[PDB]
Amino acid sequence: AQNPNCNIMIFHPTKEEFNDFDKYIAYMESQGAHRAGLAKIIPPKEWKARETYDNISEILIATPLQQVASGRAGVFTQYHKKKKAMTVGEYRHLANSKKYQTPPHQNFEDLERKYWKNRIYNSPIYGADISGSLFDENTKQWNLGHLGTIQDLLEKECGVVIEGVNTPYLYFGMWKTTFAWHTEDMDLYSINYLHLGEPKTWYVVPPEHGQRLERLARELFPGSSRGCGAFLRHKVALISPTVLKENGIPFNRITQEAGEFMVTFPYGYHAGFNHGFNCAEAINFATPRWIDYGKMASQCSCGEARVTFSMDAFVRILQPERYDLWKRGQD
Ligand SMILES: O=C(O)CNC(=O)C(=O)O
Ligand SMILES: [Mg+2]
Ligand code: NI
Ligand SMILES: [Zn+2]
Repeated sequence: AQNPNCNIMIFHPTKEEFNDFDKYIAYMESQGAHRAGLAKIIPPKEWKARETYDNISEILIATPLQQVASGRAGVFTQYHKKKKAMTVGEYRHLANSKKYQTPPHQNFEDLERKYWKNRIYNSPIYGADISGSLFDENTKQWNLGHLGTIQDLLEKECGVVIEGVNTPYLYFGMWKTTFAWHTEDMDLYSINYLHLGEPKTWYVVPPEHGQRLERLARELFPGSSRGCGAFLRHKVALISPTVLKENGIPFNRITQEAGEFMVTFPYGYHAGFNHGFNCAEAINFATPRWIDYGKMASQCSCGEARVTFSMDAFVRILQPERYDLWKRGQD
């Protein structure tokens, strides 16, 4: 078995290997990359996502989210307070202000220490989940707006034609902006490209051990667990590496820098934080190997997780028993 300790693997495809996206994902899995839940892909040196980032300041962040924490430093939830609209140029200036800017630090490890010590005492503002793309239309390789769609994959594998669309999302971050522990909708893959700015640190639990993280989360968030049998779908809970180590949960960590891709694999729980002002683009995707994970994915039916239009068909076709209850949650 390849990669039996479930380490995060880093790949350096050549420009020739960067042509065929599906083939390269299947290659990475042949080497065991999926066992970690997360992989890094460094693009060939010839490749670029677009020519420059000099003209992005007028993108609108219609609903910036202030991430307010509750709990203790290593075990907390966050809620998202909606703020007034602002442009990316306005948000960049805010991220760089004395109130929000990255503190002085020695290296990524010192910054990580500072994040876990101090995150809860601040409420950073995240421009998350903005439909759109920063890939030039002429970028032919690993263009996250030109991937094969999940609906087309389901149709190719299973023969059923379904409604729905699959488009990318932009994320504008600042110091301490946080992504809570989650797997993707329907335990899909994700791919995330860091277009510009400061790094993003990731934590990940191997898919084969995801239920260990879930059992810890039920212990640590006991009211949330009684409220919903899949409350991590709410994407609000944080657990630090120190707490994971104290409870024996297998995980790994890695820092993504500008110009790098990350792939999350089906049922790979992940969480993390931004180091400073940045912009990432991400989208979900599927392969043949995903289908079985989609059939088994948990679902939130309490009403909190409220998701996209396109998830309807995935539930309806892959999980017809759960369909009725899940749809009641969505309505
Ligand atoms: O970058 C972020 O805030 C969160 N991204 C992801 O969870 C992802 O790409 O799957
Ligand atoms: Mg602009
Ligand atoms: Ni994710
Ligand atoms: Zn729920």
